[PDB]
Parts: sequence; structure tokens; C-alpha cells
Amino acid sequence: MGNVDLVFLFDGSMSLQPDEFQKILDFMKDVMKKLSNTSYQFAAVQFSTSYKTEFDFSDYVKRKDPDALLKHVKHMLLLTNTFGAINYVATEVFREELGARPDATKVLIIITDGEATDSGNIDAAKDIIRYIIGIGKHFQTKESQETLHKFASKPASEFVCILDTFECLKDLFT
Repeated sequence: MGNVDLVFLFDGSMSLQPDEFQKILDFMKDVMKKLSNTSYQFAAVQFSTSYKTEFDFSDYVKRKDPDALLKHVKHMLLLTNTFGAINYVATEVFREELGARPDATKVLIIITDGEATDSGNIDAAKDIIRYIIGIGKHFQTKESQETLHKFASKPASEFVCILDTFECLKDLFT
């Protein structure tokens, strides 16, 4: 492999209890910590109705403090426009001026529900490896996780998993 540009696109909608949201922040922080000092570069974008880049690549390499980079994050508590969110990342976040690296393989970790409030196509992010982490309890049947497949890369079994175990990210660490 080599250097990769990972972007956390996290669900900041009204469906999450203040607890679940905090679990997402902790999850993100922990993912970043396990990948400290590696070829990885991060950026986080909270989505809901609108999309906000909490911190981008250039911010990461300058601070390298997950906890600090997510200190100011405030729960939006609005809709769940996942489609526009993925498009937002593809065209607005992965930008060289924002700290991205041309040679770096683009990765996107969508920490969400799977229940989107918008339609559309994410054809702009086809070249981005997309993992999808599921928060909430309804992801308790392999058949219920199917709604998440439309956002993640193929095969779905390799890019879709739950936040409690995150069995789809354990390879990134090694």
C-alpha cells in the first residue's frame, strides 16, 4: 500500500441520541489514534441537512490531535442527506489545497444509519473506497444491513460492518 487520505463522513442527524453521537466521536478518535504516525491523513465532515468540514487534511498534519480536532464539533440535529454528503466529500473535501495528496488512495468512512432523507447518485465518489459503519440497534440482522450497501464499495461484505465491532476496519490497522 502506501499513504491514504481517509475522510470520516459522520451522521449528525436528529435520529442519534446525544449518547450515540458521542459514540461516533469516540469511534472516530479511536480509529485515528490506532492509525497515529502512519501514512494515513484524516479529515472529518459531519453531515445532516447541510455538510460541515470539521477539520480537513491540512488541519490533521498540523495538529495530529484527534480529541482537539473534534472538540468544537456540535451536533447539527437535522435531516440525513447522505447522498449529497458523499458528493460533498468527493468534490469539496478531497482537494489538494485542503491538504490532500494526489498519490494517496482516497478512502471514505461513512458512519451512518443507512436511512437517507435524499435521493440522487453518488457517481462522483465511485473512485473512492467507501466503508460504512452502522450506528443504531436496527443493524441486528444481516438482512437489515442491506440498506447500507448502496453507499459502500463492492463487495458489501468487505466494506460494511457495525460500530461496536468494526470488523471491516481491522485490516486498515495492519
